[PDB]
Amino acid sequence: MTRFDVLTVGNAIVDIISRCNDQFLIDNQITKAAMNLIDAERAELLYSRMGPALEASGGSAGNTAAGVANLGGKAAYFGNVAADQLGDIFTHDIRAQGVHYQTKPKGAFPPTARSMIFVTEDGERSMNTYLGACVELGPEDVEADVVADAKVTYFEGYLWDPPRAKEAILDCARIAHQHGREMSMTLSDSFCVDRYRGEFLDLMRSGKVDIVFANRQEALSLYQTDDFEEALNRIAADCKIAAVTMSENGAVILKGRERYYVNAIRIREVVDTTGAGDLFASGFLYGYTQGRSLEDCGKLGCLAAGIVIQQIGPRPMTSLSEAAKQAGLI
Amino acid sequence: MTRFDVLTVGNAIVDIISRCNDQFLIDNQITKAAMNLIDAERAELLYSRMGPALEASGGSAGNTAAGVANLGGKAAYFGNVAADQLGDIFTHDIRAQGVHYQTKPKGAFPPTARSMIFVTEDGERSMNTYLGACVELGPEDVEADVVADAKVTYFEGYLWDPPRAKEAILDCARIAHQHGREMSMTLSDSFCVDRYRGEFLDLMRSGKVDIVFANRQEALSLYQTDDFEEALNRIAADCKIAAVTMSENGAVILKGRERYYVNAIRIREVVDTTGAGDLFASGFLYGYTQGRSLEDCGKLGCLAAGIVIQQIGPRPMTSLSEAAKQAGLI
Ligand SMILES: Nc1ncnc2c1ncn2[C@@H]1O[C@H](CO)[C@@H](O)[C@H]1O
Ligand SMILES: Nc1ncnc2c1ncn2[C@@H]1O[C@H](CO)[C@@H](O)[C@H]1O
Ligand SMILES: c1ccc2c(c1)[nH]c1cnccc12
Ligand SMILES: c1ccc2c(c1)[nH]c1cnccc12
Ligand SMILES: [K+]
Ligand SMILES: [K+]
Repeated sequence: MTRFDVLTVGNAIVDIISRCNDQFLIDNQITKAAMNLIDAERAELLYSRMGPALEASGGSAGNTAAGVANLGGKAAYFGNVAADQLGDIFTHDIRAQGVHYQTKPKGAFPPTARSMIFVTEDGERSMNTYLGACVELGPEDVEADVVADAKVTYFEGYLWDPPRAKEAILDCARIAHQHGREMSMTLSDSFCVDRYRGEFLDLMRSGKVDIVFANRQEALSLYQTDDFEEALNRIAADCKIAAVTMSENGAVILKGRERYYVNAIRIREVVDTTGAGDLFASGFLYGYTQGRSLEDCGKLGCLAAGIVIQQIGPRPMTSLSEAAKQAGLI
Repeated sequence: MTRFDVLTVGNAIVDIISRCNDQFLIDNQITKAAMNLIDAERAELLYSRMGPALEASGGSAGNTAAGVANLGGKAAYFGNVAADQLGDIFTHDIRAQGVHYQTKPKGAFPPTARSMIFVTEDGERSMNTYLGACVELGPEDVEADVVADAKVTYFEGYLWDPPRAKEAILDCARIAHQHGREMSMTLSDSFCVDRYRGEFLDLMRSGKVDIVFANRQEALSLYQTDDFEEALNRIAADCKIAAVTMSENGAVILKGRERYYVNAIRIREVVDTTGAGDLFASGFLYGYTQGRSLEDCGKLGCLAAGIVIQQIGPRPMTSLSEAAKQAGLI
């Protein structure tokens, strides 16, 4: 018996969420459905144009860790906040979900990362992220005991933007594999993949990553192709297990020559897609660390994702474990 | 043509919102449905026991001003935040709604007020408020030109808790009545009324307040009676106009011997009662300053209240003006 099912590592972010029209994205040159990196000046600018907002703890890997705990798994998280009110919110929210979170802030400046997330009428989300204190995440923040005692260590593609986070990730990979654990990543965003395409391929091909998460857009970007079938064939060749999501078209889990397709749950209405991919990973990884079939992992992932997209905010406010029990996924 | 329809004055607060069971309230000695003042030590203690939360700009009068702007009226707000991240959120949200808000922070400590609001399964909300920078609001924060140029100046009973806010209110009353405007207050909370019963009665009887807002519990507390008919008779004798809310039983507007009963709107589900009274005031006062009948003012209030209780958070995220037009209140 270990200490953790899943350790996640990512950019520790508080979300600032508002509804907007499609014209707002165009007028502000915000790339729809993407993670748009912004500096401090642009952050003030966009905020000044944003309507009344709601704040909620975010960060892709943070959301995933929270989702694992919610389901009943044992989660830990590495991510750097500042010693400020946003950092205190982030710290409270993830710990309150029962995620082990011990990353120490290094002062108040730069301040805690925030992402201004604009949700259009179709429920799509477009994020505008000032990384702030995230740029300080480094090897010093790896709790080696936690990596050793975690069945899976999962991290964001997004970690390739700050300068030193990749160094922590390579340390994690070493420790995890020396202790017989597995490493997992998400490709995070199609433009993120475009920035670090060769780096991500090498992580998979070198065996530093055992399990990869992608959506259709990320898979297409990875191989710079318009052929989804090609992308699936190539991603299966590059990593031991790939979990590929296709929004309303469900998901497909790849392992060698095996493909396992899973239906998407039918939705009342899509309120806010923020966190869908993150909570797919929560469901998948919770299932995987419980020894479940790859199809059942995919099912648990789709259930979590379906729930999160029917609420405002990236972390389900309801019990995922109760939802899983009702679904016979238990 | 004057600059503002409604000026409101209150405690400038950011809400920290979480769902709990009724046992949580009992275990923590939290008075259900009430505003519970807390010190910094208790605030840290309650937060440590609170689940994952979402944050949203609050403050009773702040919500009311936001509501008036949403409906399409011209609003201003007086309230003191700190120069910190929470005060920046508060400043942004209220201004983003189109409310004039120019109260200057005086420093970073005490920090911006926050209220931990626990929503039980029945949708009732129980608030736990550390006043922080609110204690600094005083005469120096009265923008005399704004008072002079506002049709109605409305304020919270809650302002009697901090030490100097009442002095600002007395100055407001003087400037308002010198310029032929009207003053309004809400009784805020039944325990607030119990703390300041004689002071509140004197505000009404002296004519410093022209229009009073109360719910049933507040009206009963004011006269220390179990007889609601007595409370209505007495409140009508003590102020020019009283607007008394009765939750699912609608509202009654009183003027001398005139009484106007208004029905509650039909609702899907009570998600979170936070802000109901605030937004009743928004609807009523928007109507009042547009020269609408007292019955139509009550209708506009019940519409606004009904909308806010079907969402999480105290400020409607949808267009109240659109809703009013759809309801045939225009
Ligand atoms: N650069 C980034 N790194 C990690 N997560 C991010 C980034 N930008 C936005 N997010 C998070 O993505 C989550 C949705 O997947 C949001 O909660 C938001 O907090
Ligand atoms: N002491 C207080 N004074 C003014 N407003 C308050 C107080 N405590 C809580 N509130 C606000 O009451 C609003 C709901 O009516 C909430 O948004 C909360 O912010
Ligand atoms: C960002 C997002 C997607 C893409 C990209 C950059 N470059 C590509 C080249 N080919 C296909 C997709 C992409
Ligand atoms: C708080 C809330 C309600 C009340 C109170 C204090 N004192 C009362 C005396 N009589 C009736 C109600 C009350
Ligand atoms: K969501
Ligand atoms: K509400």
